[PDB]
Amino acid sequence: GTENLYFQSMVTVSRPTITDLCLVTHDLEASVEFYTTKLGYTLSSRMPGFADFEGPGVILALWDAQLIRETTGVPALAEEPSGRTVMVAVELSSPVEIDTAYERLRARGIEFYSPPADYPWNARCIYFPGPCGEFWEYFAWLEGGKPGQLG
Amino acid sequence: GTENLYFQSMVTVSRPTITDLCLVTHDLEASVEFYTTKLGYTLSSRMPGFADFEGPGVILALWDAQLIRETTGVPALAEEPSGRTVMVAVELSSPVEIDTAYERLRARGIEFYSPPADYPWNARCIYFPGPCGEFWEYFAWLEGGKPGQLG
Repeated sequence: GTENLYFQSMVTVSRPTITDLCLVTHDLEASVEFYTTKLGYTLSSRMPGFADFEGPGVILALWDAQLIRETTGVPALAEEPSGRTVMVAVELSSPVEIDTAYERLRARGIEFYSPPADYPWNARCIYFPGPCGEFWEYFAWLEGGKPGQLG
Repeated sequence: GTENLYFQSMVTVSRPTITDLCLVTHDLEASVEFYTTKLGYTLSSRMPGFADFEGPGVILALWDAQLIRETTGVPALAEEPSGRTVMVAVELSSPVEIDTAYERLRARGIEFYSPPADYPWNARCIYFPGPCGEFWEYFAWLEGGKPGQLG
């Protein structure tokens, strides 16, 4: 009984809490320009080849690929990727808000892969590329909410 | 005065709130195995070529590259990337906790680029690749805290 309590303690894997999402850039200043002027992020800090933005929530950051290689030895992508590498998703509170966001973002020069549409996973979504190989999704659940939830 | 209040309303860019981080995978089941068994994430939902994990905080998700292309037209990377494409960062509460996390993770088969070290940006960090082109950073600030903060 006591040994079991010890066993349970030792084998539990504690899940980490992601605090910062750091995109790999090849042109920091152009990236900073995009997230600030197009998406409304505010600069919080700067270091060599690095900038990040204010919270709340996950901290969005940018770090030059060459600097990552040189300072950490992590082999960050040498050049701009040949396709999209990661997705950053923003849940909105209603499908109709998606169309509003689309028009505001499009007016600021955001280029979308398609106009707003309903998708087979029960969400209304829009998708756009950012300058660090990522794409962004704004989504809102249609009636019935999120499908596929496990029980 | 009234016109100015209207102007300020219209030109403010509202910053989005990232709710989900979705990695692009080429082998969903192997990815699911990594995040669950090595990092302690728990499955929350599944859809075709898709799985995500339980909160709190940002929701970690995985989505097959081929399915993204087919269902959204977003040109997700065709194959495994030639280098690291994005960084997921986990802030810990002290430098000494970094060395503890390193030993626990290493014991579970996480492969690190280097053992724990102090870096020139005033943090003690460890870095490891994941199966979706990303790498992970666990970091904790040394005495004096985060450098480069803007005023």
